[PDB]
Amino acid sequence: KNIKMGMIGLGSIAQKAYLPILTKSERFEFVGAFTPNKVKREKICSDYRIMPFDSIESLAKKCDCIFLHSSTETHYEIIKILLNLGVHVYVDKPLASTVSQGEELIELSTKKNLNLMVGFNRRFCPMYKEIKNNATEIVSINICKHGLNSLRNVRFDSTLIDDYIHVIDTALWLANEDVEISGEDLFLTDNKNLIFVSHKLKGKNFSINTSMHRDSGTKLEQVEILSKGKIQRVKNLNVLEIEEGGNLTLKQSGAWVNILKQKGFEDISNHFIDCIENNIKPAINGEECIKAQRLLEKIINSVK
Amino acid sequence: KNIKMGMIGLGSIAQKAYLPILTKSERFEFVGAFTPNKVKREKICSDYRIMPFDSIESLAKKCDCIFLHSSTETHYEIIKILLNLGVHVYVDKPLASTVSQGEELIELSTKKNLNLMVGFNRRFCPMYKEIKNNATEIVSINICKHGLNSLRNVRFDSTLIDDYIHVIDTALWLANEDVEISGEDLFLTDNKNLIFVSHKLKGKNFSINTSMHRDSGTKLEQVEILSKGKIQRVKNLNVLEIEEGGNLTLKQSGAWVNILKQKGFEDISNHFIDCIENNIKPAINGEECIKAQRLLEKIINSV
Amino acid sequence: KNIKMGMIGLGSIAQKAYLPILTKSERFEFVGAFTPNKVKREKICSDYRIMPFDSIESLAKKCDCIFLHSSTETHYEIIKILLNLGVHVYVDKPLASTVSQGEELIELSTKKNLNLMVGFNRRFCPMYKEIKNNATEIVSINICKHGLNSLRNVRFDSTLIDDYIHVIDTALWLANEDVEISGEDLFLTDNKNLIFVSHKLKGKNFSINTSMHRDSGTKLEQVEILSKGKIQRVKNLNVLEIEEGGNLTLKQSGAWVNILKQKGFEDISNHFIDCIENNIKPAINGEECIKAQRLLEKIINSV
Amino acid sequence: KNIKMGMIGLGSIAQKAYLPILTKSERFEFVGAFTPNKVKREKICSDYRIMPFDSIESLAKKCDCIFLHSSTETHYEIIKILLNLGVHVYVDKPLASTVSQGEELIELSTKKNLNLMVGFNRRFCPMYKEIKNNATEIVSINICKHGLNSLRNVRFDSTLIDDYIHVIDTALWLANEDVEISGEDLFLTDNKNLIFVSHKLKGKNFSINTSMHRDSGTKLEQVEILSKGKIQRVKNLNVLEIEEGGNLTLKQSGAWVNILKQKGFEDISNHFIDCIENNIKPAINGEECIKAQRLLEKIINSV
Ligand SMILES: [Cl-]
Ligand SMILES: [Cl-]
Ligand SMILES: [Cl-]
Ligand SMILES: [Cl-]
Ligand SMILES: [Cl-]
Ligand SMILES: [Cl-]
Ligand SMILES: [Cl-]
Ligand SMILES: [Cl-]
Ligand SMILES: [Cl-]
Ligand SMILES: [Cl-]
Ligand SMILES: [Cl-]
Ligand SMILES: [Cl-]
Ligand SMILES: [Cl-]
Repeated sequence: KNIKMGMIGLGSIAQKAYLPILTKSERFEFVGAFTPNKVKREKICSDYRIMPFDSIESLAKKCDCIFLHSSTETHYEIIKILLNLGVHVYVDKPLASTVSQGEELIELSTKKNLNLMVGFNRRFCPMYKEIKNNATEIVSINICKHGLNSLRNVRFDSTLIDDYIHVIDTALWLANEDVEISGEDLFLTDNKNLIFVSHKLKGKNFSINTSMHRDSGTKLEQVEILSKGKIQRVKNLNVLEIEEGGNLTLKQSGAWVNILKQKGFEDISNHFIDCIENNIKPAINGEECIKAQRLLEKIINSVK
Repeated sequence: KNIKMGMIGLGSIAQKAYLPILTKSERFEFVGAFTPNKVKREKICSDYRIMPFDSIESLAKKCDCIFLHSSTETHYEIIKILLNLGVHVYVDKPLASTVSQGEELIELSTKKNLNLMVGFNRRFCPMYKEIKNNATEIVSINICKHGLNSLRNVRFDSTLIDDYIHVIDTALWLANEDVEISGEDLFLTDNKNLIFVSHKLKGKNFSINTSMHRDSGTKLEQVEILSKGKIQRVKNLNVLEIEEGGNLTLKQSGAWVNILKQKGFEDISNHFIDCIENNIKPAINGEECIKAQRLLEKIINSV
Repeated sequence: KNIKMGMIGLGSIAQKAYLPILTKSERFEFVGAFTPNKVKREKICSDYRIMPFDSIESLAKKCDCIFLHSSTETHYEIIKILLNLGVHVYVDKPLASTVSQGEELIELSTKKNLNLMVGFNRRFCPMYKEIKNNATEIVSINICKHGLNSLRNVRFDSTLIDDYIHVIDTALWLANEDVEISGEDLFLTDNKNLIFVSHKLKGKNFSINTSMHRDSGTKLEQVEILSKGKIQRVKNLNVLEIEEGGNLTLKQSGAWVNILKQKGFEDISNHFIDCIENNIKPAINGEECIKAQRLLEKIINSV
Repeated sequence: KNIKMGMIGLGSIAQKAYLPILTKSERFEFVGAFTPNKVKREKICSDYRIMPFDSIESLAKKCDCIFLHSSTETHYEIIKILLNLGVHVYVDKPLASTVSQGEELIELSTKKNLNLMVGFNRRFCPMYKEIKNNATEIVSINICKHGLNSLRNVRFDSTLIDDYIHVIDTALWLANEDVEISGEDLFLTDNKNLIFVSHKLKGKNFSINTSMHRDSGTKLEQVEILSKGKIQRVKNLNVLEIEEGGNLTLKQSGAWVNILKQKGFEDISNHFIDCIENNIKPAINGEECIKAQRLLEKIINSV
């Protein structure tokens, strides 16, 4: 086929969120894959009948684009190599360890006329798109993402950039207007691990209330939009509730809608490829790749 | 019995929230009732076999205490008459139209050694008390009270002290620590009617996010408490949800639990009577009667 | 007032399901009440400012109608006394200990030109009426009534005619067509206490599956109607669910709808009085009073 | 690897329910696939980097086992060919168009020492297994499978064998004791298409109520087990509800549990392979492959 794709990084995220969709290779040729651990590389590639490659460079030279699912700290150096070898790059969030590094990569991509897209899957979550499209005259939005036994020994800034970024990015995508921080809770363990974080993001027309508790009673995600005559909620990316006219209407995801379709991974990955096919840029480009991260760096830097 | 009770105001609130409880008069004598419309007064009194009285003063002279369910604007003048006649008073929120008037009434009640209690029923809502009792190491609380087609043709300030006051009072009762306003949204119609209001009330240990949308998709009230290892929610004062260990547990109010018991009206009314019997003040006394309203006046003054 | 009403039997059901309605005596004069236990009689009457009476007969002579809430075995001779004294009678289910005794009472009421009504409140449950009214082209109905720790040390037949009768009556009311019983499950303890009962009631156009588990994991009731393009459910008489077009829509009872209104007690009691006022027979009259009981007698006799 | 697997039939079921799991070929070599339409064959094989084969026979000769996802009417002829070529066979339900044919195929598999397994995935549904394993002293089971706009332009017997068979198979698996039909509803269109079917299956200890409405308000599947002190329900194979001690606990499938794991397809497919690896017959073999179909044939013949 026209488009040749490779994958770099065959870790748990690649295995559960990307491989299951991309290995049904309908709109591209799956040229090969690389991961540093040779044993794991050969086993995964064998399972899917994909050609294993011995390096980032050898794979990139045979591809038009790469799905990169490596650790955040390796993004900057790997993406610089890939862009210089002329391949489009899809990478999991965040783009790079710092926004400054991200800005450098963005400029390199535009110089090379290549798409550098960050995997904010929630922007492609079908039910999130539905409530966004159907909301008019919004008065408030609430977004939360809580975890069960999710309290670990990593500094809070890592957790913010790695996970809270999804909450902030979804907020900014829904706001579709400039916002300012008007409230913050940030609770840390004695050893500086994240317990709870919350913000109020104020826009001209409404505010967004974002919240993440790492030591909650369940793993939950919810977006709730309050608008004229209506409440819309999407729970765990896959149940849609609408309160209107004094009734609560509940819609489930279809019985045969796979979980990657539900969460937006299917559509975001296919969109990345489609944009290459049609010589256009995905909406997640440029400042869109780093605006949530920029806000988080400001929050992180305000911590005395 | 030892305690003689009378009721002033026999309108919708009295009929739905108080009379269904107080007319089964187990702990007091229901001496009589008054409301200005004579036909309505005699009809409601006849319905319940209660003696109708022709004035506030005539009724008060025969009672030890009065349940007052009149319009907010009439609270100040009526309560002054009642306290000066030596009767304890229970009144629906808010105490009076202004905090100043409330302060005056509180002072008068202290001078006369009488109980003046404001009807913040949510502090006696059984499920609210349950979640408050069982939460430890709280990180956040969210409280909302939304309405369907509930835009009112009155200035926003009236709607805040009449209705949002429940949200604010419940927040302060749950906080059990000082709080500061750290965020606000106040959206009004062109005629200055309330559409939406929200605040963040920040305490040292956690914050409370409050909200009220008057033009929502349903009538709903919810308190949600996020604490270490747990989420607790009470919906419409009568369904309790707990999320713990990755599962959700749902408890309904018992099949024969009456709605006034569910909402706290039964317990708050009984508590008022019990405090008279025991010669003590209810917890909703003094500054507790007006602390939520004080916060609302700061909001109103800022517009 | 034109209509004089009295109440006989002031037990737990009278206290929770009838007195809270009837003591707001809008459409009738509450003349008095009698119950065999004098101490209880006087306490309850004092609480509601009702006149206590010394006997069934002394009360009946001062009334046009009586709400009777006595034990099933006492219904027959009491009702005979009341109808012979010219009083309309509302009674809790079942009418009498046996269907042939009920048939006699019905004929006596006819001879005396009086109404004799049995308290099948579910026929007046607002949400049950709503789903009945909106269902067309029904293919199946499921009705269940389960209890938590509801095993009682009484013979199964008593539980069937005192509680399962509500399930059967609701089924027959929803069927509105002849049905034939089949597919019986009847599980009893060694001591012959009811554990579980179920039936399939087959009509020409659809069947109704009825069940009742007395040692379940919760107290619940549900009516579910499957029809063309639709599922309707009412849970615990107060939540209405509709599945149509691939969506579930849930409607709760209004925030101020009292539980007796929810369950049909309010409307059934008011219906009894209205029918007296307008000189007509209530919905539940004649064979409607005993049709469910007749089916249960056939069931009990087949064991 | 040791086990060589091929797939015959690359239609909608293969694509949604099998290929997504089997193409991650961890425990076998995916040797190739065949489907009659060459264009579709080459597209799907290209998508997954699998070798396309031009016939059933050429593929079978290179495999140890075959997953067969062809139309019911072709099962008998294809399965005879495969068993005679020495390949183990996994096929979607039902085994063949008739029980006579199925019995022949089973006997043929025994003669050739090969496994012939029918794809009753619900027996491997994790939540179904959980409730089955946790139920004791069952008093009743209800199973339904309803559809939205699911009326099919085929005779009812086809729909019973193709779809209601899941309901009946799950019932017999949960019963684990002999049952007798104690009730039946069967409603058809003028052209003899299935609208609604229901049965009561009576066992010594409890009954199972099965139903399927093809013109309902939503697509729904539910298994509910009533037992001593407990109600357990599994909805759409992926939400578990337990009612116990008067409260309802709800457990969702894990956020990263894929839908084929949820529905039992993953586990049934892996079990088929594991049994080949261990020289054992899988759970669903012999009479288990046709037990549900046998009951349906009796139902169909009784019409
Ligand atoms: Cl690796
Ligand atoms: Cl689907
Ligand atoms: Cl976008
Ligand atoms: Cl008045
Ligand atoms: Cl109760
Ligand atoms: Cl009530
Ligand atoms: Cl008594
Ligand atoms: Cl209401
Ligand atoms: Cl009727
Ligand atoms: Cl084909
Ligand atoms: Cl279980
Ligand atoms: Cl998971
Ligand atoms: Cl999936």
